[PDB]
Amino acid sequence: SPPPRGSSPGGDKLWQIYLN
Repeated sequence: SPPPRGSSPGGDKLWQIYLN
C-alpha cells in the first residue's frame, strides 16, 4: 500500500489493515 499513506484513500485504508 502507498507508503505516504495519506496520499491515497484506499492506500491508507489497506495500509492500516496490512502493516498495522
